[PDB]
Amino acid sequence: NGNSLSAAELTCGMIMCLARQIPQATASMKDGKWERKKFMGTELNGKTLGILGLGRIGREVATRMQSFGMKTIGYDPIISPEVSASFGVQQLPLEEIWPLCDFITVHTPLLPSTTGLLNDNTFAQCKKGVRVVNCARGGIVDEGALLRALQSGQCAGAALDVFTEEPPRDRALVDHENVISCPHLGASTKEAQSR
Amino acid sequence: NGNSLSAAELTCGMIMCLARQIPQATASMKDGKWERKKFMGTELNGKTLGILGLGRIGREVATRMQSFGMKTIGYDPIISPEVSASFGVQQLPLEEIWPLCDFITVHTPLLPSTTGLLNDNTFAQCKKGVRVVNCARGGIVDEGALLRALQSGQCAGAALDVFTEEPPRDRALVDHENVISCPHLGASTKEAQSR
Ligand SMILES: NC(=O)c1ccc(F)c(Cl)c1
Ligand SMILES: NC(=O)c1ccc(F)c(Cl)c1
Repeated sequence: NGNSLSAAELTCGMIMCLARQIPQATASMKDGKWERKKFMGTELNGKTLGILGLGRIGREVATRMQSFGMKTIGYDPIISPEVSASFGVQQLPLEEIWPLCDFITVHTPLLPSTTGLLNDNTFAQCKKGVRVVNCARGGIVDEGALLRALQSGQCAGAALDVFTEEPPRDRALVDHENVISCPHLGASTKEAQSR
Repeated sequence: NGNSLSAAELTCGMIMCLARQIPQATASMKDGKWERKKFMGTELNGKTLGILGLGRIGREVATRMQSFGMKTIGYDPIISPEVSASFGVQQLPLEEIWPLCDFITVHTPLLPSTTGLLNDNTFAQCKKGVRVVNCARGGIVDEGALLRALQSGQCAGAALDVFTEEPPRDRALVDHENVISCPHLGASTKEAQSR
C-alpha cells in the first residue's frame, strides 16, 4: 500500500533483468569473462506482458511496462474489463492468457485458487520460451513445475523474490542459469520502510 | 536508430538494477546466502534523473523513466529546449544538473568535450550518493574518477555497459561491489540485430 510502488518497481526491474540477463552478465564480468554471444537478449517493445492480479501493484506494473511498448493483458476475478481497460490492461479469461504471453507476472494473494496457479498444465499452454516473474507470494508459481519448464526450455527464464520456504532449502531453482532471484526484497526500500 | 530502443531499454534496466541491487542479490542467493539487510534499496519514484545527451536514446529513456515518477532533467548542446520539453525533459546548464541528480545517465558520442564528462571535478559537484549509468561509449565517465568516487561514497553505484578499453584490463571497477556491468550488450537483441 505504502509499499505498492516498491513492489511494482522490483517487478519491473526483474522483467528488464530477464530480457537482458543483466545479473548473469554481471556475474560473468566478475568472473573475468567477456561473453557477448552468450547474452544476446530481447526487446520489451511489442511483447506481451500478462499480469495475473490487477490490484494496486499489478496496475502500477502495467502503466510502467506500457511505457516500454509492452502489450499489457491480464486477469482478475473481481475487476471488470472496462475498469482494467481504463488503465490499459485487456482482460481475458486465463485460458486465453497463457498462449499470448512473452512475460507473466503474478500479483495475487496466496489462496487455494492461486497456489500453483502456474503449474505443469498451465506451462504447457504457454508460448515456448515464456519468462515468469514472482514478486508476490511464494507458491503462486509451483516450484517443481517451474524447474521442469526451465529444464525443457518451455520457460526461458524466471525471476523470483519469494519462495515456498524462505530461505529456500531446495536450491535447484535458485542455482539454475536462467533464474534470477532476491531474498524477498519487494518492500525493502528506505521509502516503504520509512512512512 | 534501429537499435535506439535496445539501448534505451538496457539503460532503464541498469537504473532499476542500481536502485535495487538485483545482480548482487542474485549472486548472493546463488552462493546460498539470504542477505536482506545488505540489499535494502531505494525507490525511483520522486528521484531526479539527469540525462546528458537528448537524442533518440536519451528521449526514450526519459519517457520510460517518467512512468516511474522520476523527474527528468538534462543537457544537450544541440537539441533545443523546446524539443526536449516536448518529451518532458527540462534542460539546464551542466553546472546546474550535477547537484540535483540522484541518477545520471549519458547518451552522447565520445568527443573531446565528452571524454571524462564525469570526472573528479564534476563528481565533486554531484549530490553525495549519486548513481551513474554509462551505456553509451567507454570513456565518457573517467574510470579513475569513478573508482575514487565509489571509494569515498560520493558515488553509491555505477552500471557500465562500456569501458575505455574492452575487455577492461583494469578490473577494479568491474570487481567493485557497487558496480554492475555487461560486456557491451546495448545493441545485443534479436530485434536490433534483425532488421
Ligand atoms: N482468487 C483469486 O484471487 C485469483 C485466482 C486466479 C487468478 F488468476 C487470479 Cl489473478 C486471482
Ligand atoms: N559536445 C557535445 O556533444 C556535448 C558536450 C557536453 C555534454 F554534456 C553533452 Cl550532452 C554533449
